[PDB]
Amino acid sequence: DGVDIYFGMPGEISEHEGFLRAKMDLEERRMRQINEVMREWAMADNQSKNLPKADRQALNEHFQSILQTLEEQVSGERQRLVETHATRVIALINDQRRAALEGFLAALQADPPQAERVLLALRRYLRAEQKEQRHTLRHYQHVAAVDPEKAQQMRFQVHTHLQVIEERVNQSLGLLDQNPHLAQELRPQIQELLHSEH
Amino acid sequence: DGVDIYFGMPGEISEHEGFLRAKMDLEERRMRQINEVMREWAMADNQSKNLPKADRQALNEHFQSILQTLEEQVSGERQRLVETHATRVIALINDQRRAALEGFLAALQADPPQAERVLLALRRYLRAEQKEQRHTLRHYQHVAAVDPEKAQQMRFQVHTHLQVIEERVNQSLGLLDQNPHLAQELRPQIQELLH
Repeated sequence: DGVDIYFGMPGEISEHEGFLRAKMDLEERRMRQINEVMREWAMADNQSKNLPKADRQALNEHFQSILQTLEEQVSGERQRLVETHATRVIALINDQRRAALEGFLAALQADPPQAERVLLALRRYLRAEQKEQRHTLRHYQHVAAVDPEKAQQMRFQVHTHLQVIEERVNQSLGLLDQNPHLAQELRPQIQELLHSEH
Repeated sequence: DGVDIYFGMPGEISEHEGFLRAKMDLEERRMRQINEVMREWAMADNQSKNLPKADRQALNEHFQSILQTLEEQVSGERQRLVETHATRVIALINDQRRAALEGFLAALQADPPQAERVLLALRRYLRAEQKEQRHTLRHYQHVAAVDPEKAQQMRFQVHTHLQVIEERVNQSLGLLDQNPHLAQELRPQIQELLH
């Protein structure tokens, strides 16, 4: 129990499928609980006509309240599932960007620098940044699609994050410019990369 | 093009895969649009770093206005996609229930009525009602999960719809008990199924 949670999900399971799986398990679990409550409600409701006013009242009050509690648990649970998943998606994206930066740096500091190795290490870093950019855009797009007031409030933050990504890209291309010969030789390929990743 | 719209989605593509595909296409489309505006805003920033304060402001309002409009389009669009899809899912559930009911009745009213046929038709019908029940429960579960405020207004409707479904199942089994012999024959298998 406390042990299985330590080991977590087996490696053969991606965060994405693990997330969907968890989401479906909870969907099914809650559907059964709702059904059980609705069934109990129907049973009791069938006897309502032969009850005194006060008992009739305490009876509807009873089920409305149980459903209130269940609605709160379903909602609180989804919120927890969504946060856990969003946090992990973001961390992976950040981890991959950092790993790719390290690799690009090593290629640059090699004695001597191999154009093809530098271009590929850079490509990987740019793709890590494209992934982060798409993540930012998709998140905003999702909020706008389902919640307008929140979209408006995050507008500037999206713009800012996109400028941070743009600056990391320029900073990386600046690292490549400390080796003129190399930069000139790779400019045409890098331009193609920057265009397609847009 | 009005022609392609007429032909619509190939019959082989389910309403589910068609929906997800449309949703993804719109996701990608809006993401590109949003990125285009963000780039212009970023660019307009740099090509204005040496201008007046009030002009840098007027430029901010301008892009925020453009985004306010895009957010509204993205929202109305999702609203339409969702409405269309929900409407088709419900209609298909009703069409399937009715088709299964007709098959059950055809098997029952056959001459003579064959046990094994009536039994398979009954299962298909019960499964159709099971699908409708799950749809009702899932819709409620979903609204509670992502929009608990509006869940409270659904309580009575779900309660009612669930009883409608149960009552329909009981009426249909009643079509069976209307033929004493056949009812006796299938009596034990009918029992196992209920669970």
